[PDB]
Amino acid sequence: SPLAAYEVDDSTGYLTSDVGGPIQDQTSLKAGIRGPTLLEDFMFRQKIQHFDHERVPERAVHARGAGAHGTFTSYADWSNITAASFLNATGKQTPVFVRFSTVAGSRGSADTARDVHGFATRFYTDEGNFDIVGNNIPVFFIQDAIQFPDLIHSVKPRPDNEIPQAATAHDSAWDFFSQQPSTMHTLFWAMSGHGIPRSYRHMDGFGVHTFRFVKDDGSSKLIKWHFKSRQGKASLVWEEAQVLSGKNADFHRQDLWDAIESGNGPEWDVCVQIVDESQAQAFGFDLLDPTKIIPEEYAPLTKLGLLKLDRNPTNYFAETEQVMFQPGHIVRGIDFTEDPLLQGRLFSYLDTQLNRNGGPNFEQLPINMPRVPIHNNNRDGAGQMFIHRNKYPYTPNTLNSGYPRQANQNAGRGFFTAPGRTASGALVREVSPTFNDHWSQPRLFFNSLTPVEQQFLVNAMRFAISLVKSEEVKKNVLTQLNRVSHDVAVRVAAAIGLGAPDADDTYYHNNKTAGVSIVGSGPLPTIKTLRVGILATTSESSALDQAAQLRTRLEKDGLVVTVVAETLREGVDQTYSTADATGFDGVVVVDGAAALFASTASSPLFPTGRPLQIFVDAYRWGKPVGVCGGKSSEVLDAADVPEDGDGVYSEESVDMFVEEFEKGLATFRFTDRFALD
Amino acid sequence: QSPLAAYEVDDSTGYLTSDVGGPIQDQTSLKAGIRGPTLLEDFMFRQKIQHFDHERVPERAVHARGAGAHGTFTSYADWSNITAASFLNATGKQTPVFVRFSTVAGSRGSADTARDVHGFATRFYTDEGNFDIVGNNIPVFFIQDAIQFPDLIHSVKPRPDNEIPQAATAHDSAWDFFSQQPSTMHTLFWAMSGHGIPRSYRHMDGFGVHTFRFVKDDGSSKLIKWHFKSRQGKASLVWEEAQVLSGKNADFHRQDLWDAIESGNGPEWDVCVQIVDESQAQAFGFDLLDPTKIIPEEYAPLTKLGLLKLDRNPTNYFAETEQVMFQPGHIVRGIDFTEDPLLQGRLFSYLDTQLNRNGGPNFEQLPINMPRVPIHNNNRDGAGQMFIHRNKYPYTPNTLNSGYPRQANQNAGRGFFTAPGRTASGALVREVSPTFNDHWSQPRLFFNSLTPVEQQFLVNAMRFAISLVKSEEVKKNVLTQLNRVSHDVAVRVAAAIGLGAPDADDTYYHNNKTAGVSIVGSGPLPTIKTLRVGILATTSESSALDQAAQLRTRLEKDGLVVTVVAETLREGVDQTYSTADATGFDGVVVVDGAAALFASTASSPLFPTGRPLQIFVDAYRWGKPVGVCGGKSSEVLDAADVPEDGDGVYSEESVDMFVEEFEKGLATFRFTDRFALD
Amino acid sequence: SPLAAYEVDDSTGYLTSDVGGPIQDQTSLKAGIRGPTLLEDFMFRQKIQHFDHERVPERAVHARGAGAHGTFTSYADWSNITAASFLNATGKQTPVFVRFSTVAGSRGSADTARDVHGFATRFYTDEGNFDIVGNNIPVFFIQDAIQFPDLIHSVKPRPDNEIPQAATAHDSAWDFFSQQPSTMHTLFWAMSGHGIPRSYRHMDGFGVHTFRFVKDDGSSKLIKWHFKSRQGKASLVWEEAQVLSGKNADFHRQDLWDAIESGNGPEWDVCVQIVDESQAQAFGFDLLDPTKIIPEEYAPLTKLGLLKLDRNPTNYFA
Ligand code: HEM
Ligand code: HEM
Ligand code: HEM
Ligand SMILES: [Ca+2]
Ligand SMILES: [Ca+2]
Ligand SMILES: [Ca+2]
Ligand SMILES: [Ca+2]
Ligand SMILES: [Ca+2]
Ligand SMILES: [Ca+2]
Ligand SMILES: [Ca+2]
Repeated sequence: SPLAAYEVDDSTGYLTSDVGGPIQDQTSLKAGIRGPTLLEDFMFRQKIQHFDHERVPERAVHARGAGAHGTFTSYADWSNITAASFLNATGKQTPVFVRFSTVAGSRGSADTARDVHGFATRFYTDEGNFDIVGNNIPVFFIQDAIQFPDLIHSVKPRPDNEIPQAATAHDSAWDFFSQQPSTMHTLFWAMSGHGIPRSYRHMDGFGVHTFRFVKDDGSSKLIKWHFKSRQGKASLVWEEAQVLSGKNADFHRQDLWDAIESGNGPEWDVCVQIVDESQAQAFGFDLLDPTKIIPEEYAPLTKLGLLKLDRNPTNYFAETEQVMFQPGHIVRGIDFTEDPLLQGRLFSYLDTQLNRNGGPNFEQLPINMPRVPIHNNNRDGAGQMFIHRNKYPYTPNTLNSGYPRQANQNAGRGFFTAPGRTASGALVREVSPTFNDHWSQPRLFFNSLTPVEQQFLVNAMRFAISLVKSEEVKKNVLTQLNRVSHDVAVRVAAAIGLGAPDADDTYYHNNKTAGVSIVGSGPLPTIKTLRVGILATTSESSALDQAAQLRTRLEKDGLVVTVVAETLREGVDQTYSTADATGFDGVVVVDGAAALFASTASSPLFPTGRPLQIFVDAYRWGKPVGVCGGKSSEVLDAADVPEDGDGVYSEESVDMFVEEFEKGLATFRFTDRFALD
Repeated sequence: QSPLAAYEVDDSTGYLTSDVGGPIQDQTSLKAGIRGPTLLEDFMFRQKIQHFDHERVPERAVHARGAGAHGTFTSYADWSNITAASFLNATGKQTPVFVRFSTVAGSRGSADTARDVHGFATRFYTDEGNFDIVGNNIPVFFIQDAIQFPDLIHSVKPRPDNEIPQAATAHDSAWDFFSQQPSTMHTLFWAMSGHGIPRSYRHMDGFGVHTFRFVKDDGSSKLIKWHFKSRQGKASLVWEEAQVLSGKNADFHRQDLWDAIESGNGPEWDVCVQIVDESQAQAFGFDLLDPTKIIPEEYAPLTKLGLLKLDRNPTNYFAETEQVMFQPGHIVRGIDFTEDPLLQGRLFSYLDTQLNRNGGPNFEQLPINMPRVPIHNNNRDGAGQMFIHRNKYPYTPNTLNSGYPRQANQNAGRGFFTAPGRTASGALVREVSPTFNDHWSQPRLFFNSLTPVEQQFLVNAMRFAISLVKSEEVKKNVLTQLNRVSHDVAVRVAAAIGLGAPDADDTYYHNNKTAGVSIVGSGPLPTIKTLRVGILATTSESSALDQAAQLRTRLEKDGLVVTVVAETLREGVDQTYSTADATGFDGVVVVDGAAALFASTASSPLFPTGRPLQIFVDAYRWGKPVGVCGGKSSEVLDAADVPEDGDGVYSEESVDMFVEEFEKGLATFRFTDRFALD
Repeated sequence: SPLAAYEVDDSTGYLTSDVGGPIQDQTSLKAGIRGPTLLEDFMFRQKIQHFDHERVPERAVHARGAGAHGTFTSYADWSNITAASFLNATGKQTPVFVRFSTVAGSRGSADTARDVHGFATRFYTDEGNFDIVGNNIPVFFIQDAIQFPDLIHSVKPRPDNEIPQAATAHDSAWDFFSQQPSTMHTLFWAMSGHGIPRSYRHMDGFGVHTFRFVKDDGSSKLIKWHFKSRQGKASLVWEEAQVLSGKNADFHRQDLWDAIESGNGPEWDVCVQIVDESQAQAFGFDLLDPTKIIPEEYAPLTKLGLLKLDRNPTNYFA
């Protein structure tokens, strides 16, 4: 409804051309009933021309994504730290649109690739659109925007054959990573569970760069943006993510869409670290360096307000595909820093919309329009929608009484550059030596994961680097990993038949920081929307009765229940043929269905062994699993699952089963099922 | 104008903002120190300059030079008896219009008063969809098949090695094409007449050119020609006037239209048709599918359908005039195409060319292109998509959107439908109908139907144009074609270029004439409102200014645009001699108090030597009503070598008597006895 | 001939599609001799699509202009003041392309409007393309690039009716000039004969901005570019310019084209003023200010080499 003024209703009426002439569109005009098609058929040509021209260029990066409408609510009057109008009163509401994405894949690539993820937020503020174009990882691969095409060429498919679409699993990517050691920190994040988040709702957003908050009095503070998920942090496991990339390439957009439709619209606390201008070089690194975090121990998070996504788009193309974010969409109360990565982005996002939109009036697209008046002397250009009344669009003028008026620090609530900002020195294409430690923070991150988490990251690196054909690249990779951790280099090297180089302890240390572990972030604060697959059978009325009883008690607590059986009927959502363990956060077998789990079981209605495969996959990927009804050992023995296993449930009582199982869904993953080196 | 009103942006108050509503400045770049380099992070600089860098769109492939205005069409009757068309279905029914007038060959910025064919494109924003009649001021076209359009247009546009010259009809390639493609002769004769240099957009007619069909709700059809007949009357420039006006005021026609509308003198046309039976396609001595032919009015009279009035200027020229995208494909139920091969191919071109101009497929969403009725269709996405479509099942046939939108056809939904009587029979051919082969009779009919002096103006336009052709061989080929229309024309043209005309070839010669194609013959203007009177005065004689004031009052009440001219501006003086020229006026009056300025000793640092007399003598030589108000009128006329007995020369002591006579002169408009004949 | 590798010859042969299929292009394919045109007529659609898409956007400024090929010849080894390879040896030749232009008018506006004029030179150097994008007047209207759209909106036609095409003869232009006094120096040049030059060949070219010459040792000097006409300076008179705008809108492009075809290819001495970094504020104004000239009495011209235009284009558009 925030874009209701642009909506077109086709629930009634006769087909028209784009100029409102009623027409047909089902049969071409022909010279006789078996004749050739006539050039004078305007109905044909106008419809096919539109179809022919439907597609626009995909985004150069973050081509794969999904968006939703929502509201931002301020917790306070933040005048004391920023002039930003959207933050100036307790409870002040501002409409938002968010797009989540992967980075490397083209617009049809699977959601559950291993990748960095985007988290872009537009605030339609009463002083203009403000965009925070962030990622789910707080540090970037590179220290200077000029290097972005080198990064993205190296991670994107090899340009002779456009193979492979596995961003982190080919020679060219590891060549870049190993020759550009700045990459180590973001690389360690991408090789962790942060590279395969369970959903958009179960990851954070980060501005990455230091920005400024600027008060009306002109004073400034340095800030980092942190959008902290109220759903909690969760990952897939790789073995799961690969299958899910085939069974459901749309998994993350469907999870978000379903959460909003079910009234479970995801929430983030929008937070900042605030530090003084004097602390730019005080934390043992440069706040202008986007490869570095400020440990929460040095600067705590201040909660500014609530971000809630609660409305799906009406038309995906018009809203999600066409949304054009820019870090240059800035408001009074915010300013840039001399982060050489941020500095260059400001150019890129204004320029790239010419490519996507095919013309300069992209801010006039409904999704890009602000919610306040526009007063400027911008004119003409392809696709001009506005009819400007002012016939003297120049400053300075008298013929339009000197309107529009210049807005600045002192008049018209103008944007203004933080007036304490200076530059001094040579005009240089030189890197600050303050940027030169590429390895300490990667080690900080690694140090801050749990032992099983550390194993998962080593395993992601073993997987990816084992696919690199070049022996010289694999050696260069072990040289860089070794500068972060000798142990990581030895464990990765073991997988690929190379020796790790000798320990180089220059950057080694045992410092740790809170808030970067997924496994370590404890049970989820809510299980609403989590997916329970109930494996039943049509062959036993009592199996369906057990399933209906389990459904009622699970749905009461807001879980999404799928009853699976051989065929569809009342109370069965999916067939075994379409069901998979990647479809569920937990799997329950009703003991009336135990016959389906025998090695002997066979049906033309589903692939050999499908019922037991769903159970075994779910167990092996660490999910809560169990048998409800009391007769558990036929199913558990066929699955090779121990009855006494953590996150393995066997109860006769539906009530006791669900109370135990719901604890399992909160735990989310049972990490004792994964081997350690 | 719902879509146009909704998109209007008022900047009469407020602080400068970005396109996303963030208040900003735009006067100083952000720099690393007061004498420092400009910063990349200056988003205010880049958004403003990016917009500026992208302001321009491709000009139209043809008709690039033009001007537009809003108005209203009012039907005179319920025309159900001849057409299903909803805009014509009731007495007094009003439909908003937008019209764009144009030249053909010139680029943007080329002068209005080039010798050229002119566009007259009319959009009817009807209650059953937008209906465009994309016409010209000349009722016949150069060529008989749309596939030839790039050949014609390459030949008339500047030579592509050096892009010289801008003069469409005055270079080798144009005459090469005309002489090798004899279909061109009829349109060529029109463009070489006064129709090539109209006095204004308001003083020319509009023509559909092609035969179209009127289709009734019973499926029956008739063949029609569109004629928009000026209520201002037909009038031309003279060539030497046009050439000077091209330099003094390249915006003459757009300014004339703008000024007429602002003054409450919005131009009008009777929208008319010739209506003939399908059985008459080949009855009139030529093929109605041939766009090089008119139906003589003597064979098929004009029926007045309604009133076209232009009465509102655009708010933003670029957004409305430059972006308006006309299409003969914009047709409504009750109208149908014919198998005219020129029309047939147009239908493809205008849909395709808007992709070039707009840079994307959503050009019908621009406010000027939008309809005034709801749009229901399954067209989706594309660059610049401005709609948010609620229907998530945009396919036919569907159940998931309850089968909407519904198909519209002859039976239901007031669907467009092809005239059900239309058939095709025969081989699939790239062959020209032999019924199209007479390229010379109608050019001769047109030539025959002009007055003797009008024939001289046409001979003289060809003498001018053909004399600039460098190729002797192209000039000979031209005489060969002209000779097939009229031996006399070929003899008279040949004299100017030092060649002999070929021997008479009487195959296509005849003495038939037709009413309604002559300008010189069309009689006095039915109104003199908007016509321009230059009063030549002096600041050096209070009596000269009083005379000019008394004339101004007396002429302005009759709706004439009066310019008092003197050495310097003051109260009552609109213009200096320095900026004034005879091309700025329809009539020129000298007040006898100004007599002293019309001598040969003359001279002022405030205007070129001889300017005041040059304005009067140019006015006389170009056929305009000219006169002296005073009583020493005797004298000044002698200075100018202008005879007092002269038709359209005035000489009256009384202001009241001077004006009465002078105003008859303005209606006569041109005094053609001032032009030498062969 | 410097672009000979890209030339297409149609002095012989049979008509083909863009993919080399021999075709015809004079009659549409119809369902019978008096029939409607067929959609399957690919000869028609490929030809008319090309025609329909011939036009590109005109330049936002300097839309009206004309170009020619030529040669630049260095008079010396300029190592002493610049590392620039095209200046590194006596007699070193570099191909050039030059375009001359007005500023305000659209691409079919008369050459002889009163206006500033463009003089844009490309040196196709052995160390890359070097462009000097200059005007025939050495000073600009405005002191900051962010003001360009204000200047150009004010001098271009009024945007309600696109009237008038006379850059310097309407309210908005004079409103801008009177509110933005920086415009006075360029305005005086545009109101002199410099606003209506006799030809592109009878005007000079100016870089306008102070640039730097940088030696291979890293030392720098401040320079102004001055292209000095070997044909001499000449103007029209205004009344003449106005008539010529109607009688021959192509007058300057024709003058240039004819001079080249007659073997009178126009020449300029490419010159610089060279001053020290320390003199940025020494001449009574700031060298960073593009509304100011360095008087020749303060800094004489140095001749660097010869610019000669001697070859017309083959295809104007391309
Ligand atoms: C901190 C580093 C970065 C972050 C967090 C980031 C984030 C993002 C995100 C989230 C998107 C997708 C926005 C959407 O969903 O529509 C995006 C797109 C894009 N980014 Fe960045 N980015 C970063 C660095 C860069 C750099 C250094 C460049 C270029 C120099 C760049 C150029 C682009 C381009 C061209 C697009 C496509 C934008 C569009 O089509 O609208 N990014 N980025
Ligand atoms: C009876 C013959 C014709 C008439 C009366 C005619 C009339 C016109 C008019 C008045 C315009 C200007 C519309 C405006 O003001 O925006 C125009 C534009 C155009 N015409 Fe035609 N025309 C004719 C034949 C053709 C043919 C045969 C072709 C191509 C095969 C053609 C292609 C075009 C194109 C490409 C444009 C530019 C359209 C645009 O950019 O909107 N015309 N024509
Ligand atoms: C000393 C000041 C300037 C001079 C001498 C100058 C000169 C020129 C010339 C000669 C051209 C035409 C080049 C050609 O023949 O193709 C041109 C085009 C252009 N100028 Fe400038 N100019 C100046 C300042 C500016 C400024 C301040 C801006 C914008 C911030 C600007 C933007 C442009 C644009 C957009 C074009 C069209 C370029 C193209 O389409 O290729 N100019 N200028
Ligand atoms: Ca590779
Ligand atoms: Ca994990
Ligand atoms: Ca494009
Ligand atoms: Ca020629
Ligand atoms: Ca039909
Ligand atoms: Ca003005
Ligand atoms: Ca002079």
